[PDB]
Amino acid sequence: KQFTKCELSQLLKDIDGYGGIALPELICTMFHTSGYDTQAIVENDESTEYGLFQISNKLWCKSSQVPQSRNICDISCDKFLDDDITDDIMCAKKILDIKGIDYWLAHKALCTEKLEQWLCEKL
Ligand SMILES: [Ca+2]
Repeated sequence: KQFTKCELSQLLKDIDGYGGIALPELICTMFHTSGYDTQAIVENDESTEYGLFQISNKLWCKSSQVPQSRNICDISCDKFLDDDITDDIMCAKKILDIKGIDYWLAHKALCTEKLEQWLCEKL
């Protein structure tokens, strides 16, 4: 499923401030990383990242590609490729707790300016 900005804003409203991250910053982050697509798959050399939150099999979920993964979110990675982002959010919260926003942004200055652009203005 490909969400719109305003759709995700409604779904994610309650996570605003979690780990000290503002909603617009998170929406910005998701745009850059998955384009708001629940089915996004990015394959790297030694790991794959899945879904809206681009959750990696290296540490976070169980996949046959990386048998030794710690599987911190205690879930099969296929769960991050469906249309229900509930479990995705559960795992993203763990990521925010442990790694923070730099899991996604890697210490780059992305999503630091004009954050109001990421708000839903339509309703
Ligand atoms: Ca899911």
